[PDB]
Parts: sequence; structure tokens; C-alpha cells
Amino acid sequence: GLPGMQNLKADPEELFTKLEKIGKGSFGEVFKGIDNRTQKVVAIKIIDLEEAEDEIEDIQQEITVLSQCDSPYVTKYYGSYLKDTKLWIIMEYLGGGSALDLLEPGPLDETQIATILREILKGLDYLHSEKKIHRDIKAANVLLSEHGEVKLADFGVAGQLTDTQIKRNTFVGTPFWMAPEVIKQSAYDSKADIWSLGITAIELARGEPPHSELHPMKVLFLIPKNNPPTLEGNYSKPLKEFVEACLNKEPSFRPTAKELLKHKFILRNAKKTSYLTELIDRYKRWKAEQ
Ligand SMILES: N#Cc1cccc(-c2c[nH]c3ncnc(N4CCOCC4)c23)c1
Ligand SMILES: [Mn+2]
Repeated sequence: GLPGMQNLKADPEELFTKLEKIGKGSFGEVFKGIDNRTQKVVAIKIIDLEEAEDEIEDIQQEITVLSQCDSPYVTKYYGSYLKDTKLWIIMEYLGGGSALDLLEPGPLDETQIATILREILKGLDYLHSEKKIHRDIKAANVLLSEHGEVKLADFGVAGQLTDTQIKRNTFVGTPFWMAPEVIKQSAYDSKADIWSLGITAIELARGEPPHSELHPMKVLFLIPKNNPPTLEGNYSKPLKEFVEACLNKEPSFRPTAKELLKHKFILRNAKKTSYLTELIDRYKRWKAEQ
């Protein structure tokens, strides 16, 4: 039973005008689309189910997790449609670019980094309160609306905790951002997302996560072996400390998302999300001169 799945008589090729490919998600490509009834722009992920086996279970879970989320900090889910062998997953469209794209014209300043991290933390606090774990936190999965609103996307590997299953052990995520306990498949919880947040903070400050120049297989031994990464360069002490707070090998030593919302780096530097339009405009202009 796939949540939000619509009637098979509903033809998504009739209900939506599929436009250009905007990227990829887990299991399929993502396209920009227009909802023909409201004229609102949507993001559509298309999965060829015939081109899949033992992935439908992971596909169902992504949809279930998305459907149970109701937050200004998480991409909205508008239902699923089956067209022959292809599943159309309709999601909220965010036109501002990902935090990673916004890094292309040049570095971010600490106000921008703090603002983005604060909104990610709002999303993480929501998910964690709902006993959900995102598991793929990185700048490419942090999307902005054209107004500067920041939301979490890519629920392809998200997990659910229950009163019976208080911890997860599955190997999921993107190597460079994965927590040591996830890579070693130890019992883990929401603290794994706090480690990925620390890596994301380095990425927002430097433009790339640690070990970015290495093969992802090398990081599978390096992350559990090495001391946790630190933020190197001329960055503020509160920013380096924020990074260090997230990047502790001991998960119980990592603060919760709610606690990090009161970190001095956030409180001293974060500003209204509306200021992020300057970053969106900077990217639009840059793109136009490439
Ligand atoms: N499954 C999933 C998935 C993963 C990551 C992001 C999104 C996504 C939702 N709304 C969007 N609006 C604008 N760009 C978006 N992305 C598409 C992926 O490439 C980058 C640009 C999205 C969906
Ligand atoms: Mn992805």
C-alpha cells in the first residue's frame, strides 16, 4: 500500500506538463513540471519499476516517510501516479537552487552559513521529534525556495524509529557525510544526522566536505579510523566550535538539533531567511554568464 497513490485512470501526462530534467534522486530522475489544474510548478521524480527489483521496498518507504511529514522545513509530497511501468512522485518545487549550487559563484559568508544551518536544524528538530532520521544530509539536499526558505529534500534513505526499534543499523547515505557508527553498521539513531550536519557545515564553509579528493572506498576506512574532521582556515571560533560539537566520534557527545539551535554560532550570526535571496540572485546572474 503506497501512500498518496492516486487512481490509475488519472493520467499524470494529462494532469502535469513534464518539463526539463532538473536532476536525480534515489531510484530515478527529477523533472520540473507544471500542475495543469493550478498552474503551480512541481518537481516530479519518475521511476521505471520494470527497471527495478528489491528497490520497490525502498521506494515505498521514501513515499511513506514523505507522506508522514508536515513541516515548512521538509519538501511537501503531493501524491504518486502510475503510468504504465513508470511511477510519478509529485513533490514541492523549490526554485532557489540547492545550497551546493549557491556555493558555485564563490564562498558563503558566516551570516549565510549560520542562516542555512539554522533552517537545516529546524528541519532536523522536526524529523527527530517525529522519530525519523534523514540519513542523507548534505548541501545538495538542502533546497531553497525563490524567497529564501530552506527545506530538506531527498528522503531516499530516511529511516523510522519505533518504541520497539529504538535504533537502526542499515548502511545508507553518501560516503563523505556518513557518521562513523553508520559506516560500521553499529546501532544508531538521530545523532547520525548531527554528524552529517557537521560535515555539511564544513561543506558550506569550504565548498566541499573533508576527503572530497579521495575515492569513496578510502573514506570507508578513514572515517572510523581518523580523529573527526575539523574546520581549517580563517573561520570564526564559534563556527569551528559548532563543527567540533557535531563531529564527535561518540554520538551521545553530539548535541541534539534543538540544542544546536541555541549554539552561539547560530545566535550570533543567523539572520532572516529573506536575506538569502541575495545568494539566489548571485547564482542566477553567475549562471547567466557561464
Ligand atoms: N527524490 C528526490 C529529490 C532529491 C533532491 C531534490 C529534490 C527536489 C524536490 N523539489 C525540487 N525542486 C527543485 N530542485 C530539486 N532538485 C531535484 C534533484 O536535483 C537537484 C534539484 C528538487 C527531489
Ligand atoms: Mn541524492
